[PDB]
Amino acid sequence: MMEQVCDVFDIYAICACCKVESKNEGKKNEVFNNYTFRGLGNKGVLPWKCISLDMKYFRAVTTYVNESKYEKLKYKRCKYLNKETKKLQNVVVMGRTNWESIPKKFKPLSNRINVILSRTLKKEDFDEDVYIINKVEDLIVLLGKLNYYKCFILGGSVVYQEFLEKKLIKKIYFTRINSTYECDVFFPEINENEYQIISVSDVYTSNNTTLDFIIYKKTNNDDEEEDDFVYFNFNKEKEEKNKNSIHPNDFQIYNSLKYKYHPEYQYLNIIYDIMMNGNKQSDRTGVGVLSKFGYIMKFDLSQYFPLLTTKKLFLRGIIEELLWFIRGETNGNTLLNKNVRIWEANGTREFLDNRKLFHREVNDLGPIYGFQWRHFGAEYTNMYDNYENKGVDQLKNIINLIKNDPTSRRILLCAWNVKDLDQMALPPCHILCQFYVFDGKLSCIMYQRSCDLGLGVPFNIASYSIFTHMIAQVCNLQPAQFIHVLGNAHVYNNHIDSLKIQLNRIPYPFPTLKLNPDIKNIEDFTISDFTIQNYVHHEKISMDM
Amino acid sequence: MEQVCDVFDIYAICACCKVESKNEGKKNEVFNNYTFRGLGNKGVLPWKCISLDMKYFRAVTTYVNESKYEKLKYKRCKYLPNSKKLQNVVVMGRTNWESIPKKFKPLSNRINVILSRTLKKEDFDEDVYIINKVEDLIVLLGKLNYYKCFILGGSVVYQEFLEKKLIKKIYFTRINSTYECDVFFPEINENEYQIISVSDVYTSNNTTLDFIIYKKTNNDDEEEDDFVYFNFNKEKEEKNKNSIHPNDFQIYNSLKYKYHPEYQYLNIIYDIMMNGNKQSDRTGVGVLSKFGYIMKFDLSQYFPLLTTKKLFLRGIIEELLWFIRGETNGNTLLNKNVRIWEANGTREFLDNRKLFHREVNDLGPIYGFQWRHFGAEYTNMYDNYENKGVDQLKNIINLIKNDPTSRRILLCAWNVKDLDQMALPPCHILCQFYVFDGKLSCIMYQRSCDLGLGVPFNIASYSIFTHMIAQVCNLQPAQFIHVLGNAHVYNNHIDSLKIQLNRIPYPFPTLKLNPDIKNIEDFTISDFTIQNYVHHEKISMD
Ligand SMILES: NC(=O)C1=CN([C@@H]2O[C@H](COP(=O)(O)OP(=O)(O)OC[C@H]3O[C@@H](n4cnc5c(N)ncnc54)[C@H](OP(=O)(O)O)[C@@H]3O)[C@@H](O)[C@H]2O)C=CC1
Ligand SMILES: NC(=O)C1=CN([C@@H]2O[C@H](COP(=O)(O)OP(=O)(O)OC[C@H]3O[C@@H](n4cnc5c(N)ncnc54)[C@H](OP(=O)(O)O)[C@@H]3O)[C@@H](O)[C@H]2O)C=CC1
Ligand SMILES: COc1ccc(OC)c(CNc2ccc3nc(N)nc(N)c3c2Cl)c1
Ligand SMILES: COc1ccc(OC)c(CNc2ccc3nc(N)nc(N)c3c2Cl)c1
Ligand SMILES: O=c1ccn([C@H]2C[C@H](O)[C@@H](COP(=O)(O)O)O2)c(=O)[nH]1
Ligand SMILES: O=c1ccn([C@H]2C[C@H](O)[C@@H](COP(=O)(O)O)O2)c(=O)[nH]1
Repeated sequence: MMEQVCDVFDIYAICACCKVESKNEGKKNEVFNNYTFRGLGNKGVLPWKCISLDMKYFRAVTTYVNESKYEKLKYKRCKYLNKETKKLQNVVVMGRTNWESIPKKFKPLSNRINVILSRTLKKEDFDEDVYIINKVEDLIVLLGKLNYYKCFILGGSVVYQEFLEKKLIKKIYFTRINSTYECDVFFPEINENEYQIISVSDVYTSNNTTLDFIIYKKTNNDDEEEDDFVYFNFNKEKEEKNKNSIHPNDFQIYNSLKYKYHPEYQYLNIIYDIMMNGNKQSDRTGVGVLSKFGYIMKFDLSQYFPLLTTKKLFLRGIIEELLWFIRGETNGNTLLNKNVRIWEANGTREFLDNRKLFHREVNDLGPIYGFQWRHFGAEYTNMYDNYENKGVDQLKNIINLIKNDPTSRRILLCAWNVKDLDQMALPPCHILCQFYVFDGKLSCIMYQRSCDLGLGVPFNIASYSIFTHMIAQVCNLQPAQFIHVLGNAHVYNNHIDSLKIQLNRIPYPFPTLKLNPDIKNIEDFTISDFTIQNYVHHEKISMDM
Repeated sequence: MEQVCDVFDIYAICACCKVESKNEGKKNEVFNNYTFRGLGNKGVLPWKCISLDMKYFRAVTTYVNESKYEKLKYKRCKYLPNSKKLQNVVVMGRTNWESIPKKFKPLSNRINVILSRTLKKEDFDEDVYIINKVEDLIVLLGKLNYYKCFILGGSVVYQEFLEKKLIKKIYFTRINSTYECDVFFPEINENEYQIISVSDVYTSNNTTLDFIIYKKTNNDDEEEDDFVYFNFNKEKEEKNKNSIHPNDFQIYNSLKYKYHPEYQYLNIIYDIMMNGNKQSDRTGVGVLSKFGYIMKFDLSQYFPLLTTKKLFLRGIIEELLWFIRGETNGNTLLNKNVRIWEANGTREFLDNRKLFHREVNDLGPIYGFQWRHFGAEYTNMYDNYENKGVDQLKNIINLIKNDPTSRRILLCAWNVKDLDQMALPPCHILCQFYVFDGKLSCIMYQRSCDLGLGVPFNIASYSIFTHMIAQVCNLQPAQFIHVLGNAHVYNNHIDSLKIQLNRIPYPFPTLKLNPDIKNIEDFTISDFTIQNYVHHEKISMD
């Protein structure tokens, strides 16, 4: 009915939060909620030294104005005050402490109307072109007399709190710094019943830390080439002809989001597309699946490590497997003895017998990945044989091509050995890896013939990202893009419920990957040379239930 | 100041097909936008029925956006109760009116109007208006409540409405098939009207077609700023890359909507020219390259034979039949005058590959061999490999017929053990097939792609191959998915591609296979026919 202050005057809040230094309740499996990011400052200044990307975003946002949109805002505000009818600027409001924490050479903030809240100080105490007020109410009166686009609360713990309590914030531009720092001041705890995240930005790395930008929003407790657009969609099928019996509320949150730019959405959007338009098919098992054919995902390893955050994932296993491949092993016992059971089910007497591998020893997986990577072509005997210098050593070959013929368009690693397929516990899901080198950067494409979106893919994305880092390092290059190509992409029916829950979880800024820098050979890597940092994630999910 | 067509929104909507050359003039045919002009024949439409165009016709003429009518009203009277429903005015010639079935008459949800000098208002409804001449229309439009005015016209109506510069936009449907006609839509003056949009290509009632738009040449709010914010770190541009001038792509960038499938190919080229990386190559020519692209063609709606330049197919079909037989002898192709593999079989090239003991044109264990004898020991192109190695081609055909849901239906030409013995490693790594509801789809991964010369043929080769497999499996072709690894453009092709990107695609042709061929091994060069292939003139990339 009657407009609210924050809407007429367009008062927004903008901030940057990191992870507080809670000693620990045990870094041993800690819960993560949005409240995880709340570190505002320490000892009167910022907890972190410098994060230029946040500064850049901060300046970009608080200074942008759209001239052509002001006229409409003028009417809004005047009409509200019952009032009939320099370059346009935004207004920034900051508490005294916050103001004093900013280096002289930056004050007053350029191209913005600075406003300062304070009691202890008055106009006489400032030499700068700045407005002083001692009552939040005073700011409202002021906005009514100024010509401005939008009003941002640059904050201060105190300032943020009262503005949220007085419910004067329309939106919260929140920067999530994904690293921990000592802090003495914190951002208020946002009430999800008052505010809900509506947009999540891409993830980036700046000054040794990943970070992203999300937007909280207050919740209710030419024109011709536009008609032509409508025309071209004249054949788009109607509604109630989508493909499956998926309910609306099933993805309430997921669809509430305006901008889903976080990389994890490349994966999540595929899960969604399959659930909405997938094809009903039976499979090698009997569970049945929803499937689509042909997808592609790209991850910028230079800005982050794509370890899904909408659910917990462990990497010790997939790393041991990767190391296991590199060694050219095919002995399933080697993994089991490290308590990794990725290949256990495919090495049992039963499994092997079903594959007509009657004379194969339990856990003797046959000429799979490892063997094909180091000995493609060699006649396979048993997992205990010495295959030294037999078969093509593909791994060695691609690492040499990356080093001495980087522009080669023949740097491929193929595990699909048509001749040995049958002798394998099962044909490889990851067919090949093609490498690309430019300006000292390594990118990698991996084609997957079969993809289990629910359980497999999340691990696959991680595996080949780590492998890219590995190949890149021993080749003296920086990892670039990991492009994942899916062939038969399917979601198992007994997974549909967990994934519905997953698509309604908002992603956290990705973590990072650190390899021991001393390892100069693809072969000398060991489990302790790998370290995942700042992995903020949602609660673990059991797909099968 | 003001121009009538801008105030009253007078548009033209039509559908034209191709007209018989009338057996006169037998040379190598040339095409142009005027190729599509057939309007009608014997008071009726040149064709039996094309429901899709019908659906487009109705949808366009009946569409109305009431929330935008006010602005129009403002503009109209500022120039100059009774309809709970705002509608559009459709002006049609007498003949055209008569030719319309009675059951549909007084075009539902459209303020009907007729041009005639014989029809007397009396014998007509109060609704169905009628006029004495062109100029009289403007008057009725000023005294009415309508959204937009569409000229369903007739050859005469169209002609005049154009000479009198009254048309703003033309919604032209391009019917890609030939019929006999007696009346034809006037030739559009490129200096006055130009295409700004091209739609996706479709197949309706046994013919392909697309929708294009001609434009008269002139010669909420909060998540909006949020969008801008999210671009704060946008490549901080304003610095040209790869030295590619603005106007080099005037026509290409002038288009608003490019939904034609061909743009999937054209856009990749554009992307490589604007952002490709400069690299040297095993040829010393240099290229611009990017890594990882994907294209998708709905084989059920058209055959993706590029139209922005002429492409011949006899060669690539022979190469395909050559693969299916499992041959590795380049002489077979050269004797049919298909020189696709000629350079790869010369003494020099073979010697450069360190294949000093290989006969000229003996390409080694390439595609053919790998498809029917993977794993067999390659000796020479004349040896008998009958039943040696794995016959993958046969296995996937069986997998498609007896285990359609299998996720192991792949044909792989990249045999790591035999790579060095090949005149050269396969560019087309593999093919994966997918089956659902009696439809067949194919994904082909290409490790190296010469966007300028090779990709165009590549797209066609595997599209045809998908058709071939589907048929011998009693399935209908669906999608052909092309995954590009290293995608590059040769520097000496750039100027040619600059010319190409500025050409506007024609609706795609169609591929017809001899229905009698029931086994992959039984196809012959005559079992393939490309129909209705309208294309631009040839271009020599070099
Ligand atoms: N990471 C981020 O994005 C941000 C971090 N910060 C950090 O926060 C810390 C500062 O926060 P904090 O200590 O809470 O200080 P604030 O910046 O909130 O300043 C509090 C002071 O502002 C004044 N004030 C607040 N409300 C009113 C009012 N209604 N009327 C009159 N005066 C008012 C008073 O000044 P007086 O004493 O004169 O009466 C008050 O003591 C710093 O370390 C700074 O670096 C700040 C902004 C953003
Ligand atoms: N493919 C397509 O999109 C279309 C195809 N067609 C086809 O075209 C053929 C009909 O075309 P065509 O012969 O041009 O017929 P039209 O439908 O244009 O009708 C022409 C008649 O309209 C009247 N007329 C024309 N100009 C004027 C004017 N200035 N003032 C008053 N009346 C005027 C005359 O009627 P009068 O005799 O009373 O003076 C005239 O003979 C048919 O076969 C039809 O199927 C028609 C429309 C679209
Ligand atoms: C030019 O402005 C400055 C220069 C240096 C600074 O460090 C002490 C500061 C501190 N303020 C500062 C720094 C970063 C910020 N980042 C965000 N996302 N939001 C803020 N609201 C904000 C603020 Cl207030 C500002
Ligand atoms: C329901 O309306 C109709 C049913 C059948 C018709 O032709 C016999 C017609 C009239 N002819 C007709 C048919 C198709 C058309 N299609 C387009 N893109 N533009 C036209 N201007 C047009 C026209 Cl005039 C209308
Ligand atoms: O790293 C892996 C390993 C396996 N799978 C899945 C794919 C299939 O769901 C199943 C193997 O069945 P086939 O595709 O081979 O039929 O395992 C993955 O998604 N990722
Ligand atoms: O059907 C074909 C055959 C070849 N090529 C191109 C790709 C490369 O430009 C060149 C092969 O050289 P390498 O990439 O292998 O170096 O031939 C195509 O684009 N399409």
